[PDB]
Amino acid sequence: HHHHSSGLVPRGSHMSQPSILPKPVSYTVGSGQFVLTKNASIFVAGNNVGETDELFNIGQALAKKLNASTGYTISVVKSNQPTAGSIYLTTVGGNAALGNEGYDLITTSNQVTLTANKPEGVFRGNQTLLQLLPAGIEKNTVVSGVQWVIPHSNISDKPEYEYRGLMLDVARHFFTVDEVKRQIDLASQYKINKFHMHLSDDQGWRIEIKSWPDLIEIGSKGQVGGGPGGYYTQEQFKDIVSYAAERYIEVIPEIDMPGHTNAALASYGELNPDGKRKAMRTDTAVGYSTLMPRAEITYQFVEDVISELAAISPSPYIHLGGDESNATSAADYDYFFGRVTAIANSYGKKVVGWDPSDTSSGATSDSVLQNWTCSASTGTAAKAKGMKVIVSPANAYLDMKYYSDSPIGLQWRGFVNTNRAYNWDPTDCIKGANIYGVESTLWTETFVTQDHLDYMLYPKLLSNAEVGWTARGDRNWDDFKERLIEHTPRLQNKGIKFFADPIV
Ligand SMILES: CC1=N[C@@H]2[C@@H](O)[C@@H](O)[C@@H](CO)O[C@@H]2S1
Repeated sequence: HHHHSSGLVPRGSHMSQPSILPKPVSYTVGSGQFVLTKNASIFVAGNNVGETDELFNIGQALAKKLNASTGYTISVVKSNQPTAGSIYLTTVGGNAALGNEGYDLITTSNQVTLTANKPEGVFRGNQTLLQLLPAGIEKNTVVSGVQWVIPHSNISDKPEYEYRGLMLDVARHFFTVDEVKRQIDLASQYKINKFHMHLSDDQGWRIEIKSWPDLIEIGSKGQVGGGPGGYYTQEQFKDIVSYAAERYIEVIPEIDMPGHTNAALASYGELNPDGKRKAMRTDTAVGYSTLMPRAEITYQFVEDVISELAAISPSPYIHLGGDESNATSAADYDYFFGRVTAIANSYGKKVVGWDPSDTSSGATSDSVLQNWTCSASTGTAAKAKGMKVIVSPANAYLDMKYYSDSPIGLQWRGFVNTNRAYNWDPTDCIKGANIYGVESTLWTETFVTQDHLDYMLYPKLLSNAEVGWTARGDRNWDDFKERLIEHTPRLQNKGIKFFADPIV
């Protein structure tokens, strides 16, 4: 038999017809179609009144999306007696083998029925439902001249990995609450279920800490390149968390330590050996900054930050970073990371950290390694300690240029086009580990605007999202590529300023 790899498309990027992404476990089409009309209602039914109430909220979210493009006013009804032309969302009799995020979605001529184990699975299934309707449905304004049909069809689905995340760096360049909400919203439509906020680094500190107010008053006032910066009040952070929660997305906040700490060091002189504030940094260098590993003030500072962040962050996880501590000795890093892990645990939080943080003698089996290096020896400690691992290889470093000539992006992990972002498996990055999942990382050294974020995340994130969701045996670039071409109008309709990748 004959095989080949994909080259660029001759003559440029290519960028009744559903466009499901990620690919679901099964999808069959039968004869006939359901028509969504102005008289349609969404019926919801759970196993008890509490669950029905949660489903009702999910139903309202769905109705909102449908109404924006159809111009209809679909409303939601708590009833297990749906009428012809209804969408029906239920958790009664879910197939347990599909787990918390799984669902069946069956469309007949008279009814769309989504059957899940949990409200969360109804939400994920609703993302598929939106992809079964014609392109145009994802418009934010009313679309005319399109019949709102769904083919008679049967889908069963569930994720391969539990953790399927996106990280946004808001330290290097700041993005507004609206901008962040939008990225969370867009990601949610592709079954991304985790959002990691990189809230602090050398060039900026982005979260209000009431006990150390100069973190904002001084530390938030810039960013890479000398723009004005910005920050989230604790109320704004809670608002982001709440917005993500409506989409069954866990928010994991990161305060990077002991390295990548210049913004803190520029805010409080007492955090430095000479007692003087550091000058703020607006360049893109890394690895030079450190907290004082052997000063108690450092641990008081960390505790105050953790105390305030834990109070406003319901995720059982806090990310404490631990990357590129090149100004911290191995011995001091081991000690520091163990101490701050003990502090986080005292505040009821489990710690996530970049490699090599798993090597700290203070880690526990509840700690999580974010494995970015993906080398033969990375996460040896994590594996021995029974720690879950989140993988972020080059293929998930979405800040990398698509190509040599990309106008934005970095290239220290090489180039990452849409094909590279697809053609990998988590088991490639680490062997013999409990792989919790995947996280796509959008660092922002070179991204200033929302358009830059869109360009780099789309279509790259779509590839990563499928790697997290779809089983490896069902993934195939030639298949995905053609599906992505089909999906293109939907990206346009959502107002996403994606890159028309010539490999698609
Ligand atoms: C673990 C991370 N540490 C660094 C980040 O702060 C960014 O500079 C990123 C850019 O790709 O590079 C490395 S990867």
